[PDB]
Amino acid sequence: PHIGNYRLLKTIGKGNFAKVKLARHILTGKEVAVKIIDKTQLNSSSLQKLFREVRIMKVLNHPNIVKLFEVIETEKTLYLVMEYASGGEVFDYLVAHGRMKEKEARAKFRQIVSAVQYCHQKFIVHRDLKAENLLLDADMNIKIADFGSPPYAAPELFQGKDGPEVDVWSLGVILYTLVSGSLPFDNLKELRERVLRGKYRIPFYMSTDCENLLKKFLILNPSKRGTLEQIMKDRWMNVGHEDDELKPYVEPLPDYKDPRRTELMVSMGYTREEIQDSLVGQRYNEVMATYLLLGY
Ligand SMILES: C[C@@H](c1ccc(F)cc1)N1C(=O)C(C)(C)c2cnc(Nc3cccnc3)nc21
Repeated sequence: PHIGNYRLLKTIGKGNFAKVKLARHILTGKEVAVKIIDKTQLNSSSLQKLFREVRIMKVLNHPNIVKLFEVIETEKTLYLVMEYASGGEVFDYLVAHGRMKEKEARAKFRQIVSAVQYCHQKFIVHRDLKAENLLLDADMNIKIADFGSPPYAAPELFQGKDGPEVDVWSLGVILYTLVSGSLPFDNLKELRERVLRGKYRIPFYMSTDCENLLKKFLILNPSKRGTLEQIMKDRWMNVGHEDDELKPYVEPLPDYKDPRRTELMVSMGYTREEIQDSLVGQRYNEVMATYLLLGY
C-alpha cells in the first residue's frame, strides 16, 4: 500500500489486468484514484487505445472531465493518478433515485455537453459515451471518466460509415437516459432497426421543451445533425440560466507560477526551475502532480 508518492487505501474497482485503487498523495494529504494497468497482459490493440487515453487526458482541463495528475511508468506496469469522484456512478444513481427531474438533469447535462464540446474544440471525439462512463463528484457534478455500449451508437455507425457528429447522437441517448431512466432504443437487428427508424418512446412526463432538444441530437442523417455549439443555445439548455447562456468552454489561462504552492514545493526540495519546466513541458511527473494537487 505504497506506490511512489501515494499510500494505497481501498480498491474502488477491479477487472481485466487493470485495477483502480483509492489512494492518498502523501506530500499533500489529497485523495486520488490510481488506475493500475498491467501492460504484460494487454493485447496489440488495447495498448494503442491506452496510450491514446494517456495522450488525451494530458491535454484536457475541464471541471467536468476527470483530471490526470501523474503518470508513473514501469516496464510492465502503468500507474495513472486521477481525481477521485466521491459521488459514484450516475448509473447507480439512476437505479436508486429512479430517474432525474428535467431541472436536475439540466444541471448535469449542461456540464456533459460543455465537456464533450471542449474535447471537440481540440478535435478530440470520445466515439463511445455511456451512462456507465459518467461519474459524480462530492457536490453531485458530472465527471467524465475515461476513453479506455451499442444503444449509444449512431445510425451510420451501423450503416457502415467517425467524427464529432457521432458524439452528438450519443448525447441525445444520454439526455433521454437521464430524464426517463431508460434507453431510447432496444439481440441485434431489433436494436439495429429501432435505432435506424429513429422513433423512440416519448415518456408521458416529458416536456415539449425537452423533446425538441432530443430532436436536435437524435437525427438519422449524420450530415444534418446540429453542432454542439448550435445545440448549446437551445431553450431547454438555458431554463433558469437566462443571463448565463451555455457557451463553448472557457478554458482558464495557465498559472504555472502560483507563489503559495511554489514556496511549499521549494520547501519540499523541489527547484523553482524544475517546477516551471515540468508544467511548461506538461510532463505529469511527481513535480507536476504535487503542484496540481496543492491547488485544492
Ligand atoms: C473505478 C473507476 C470507474 C469509472 C467509471 C465508472 F462508471 C465506474 C468506475 N474509476 C476510474 O477509472 C477513475 C477515473 C480512476 C475513477 C475516479 N473516481 C471514481 N469514483 C468512484 C466510482 C464508483 C464508485 N465510487 C467512486 N472511479 C474511477
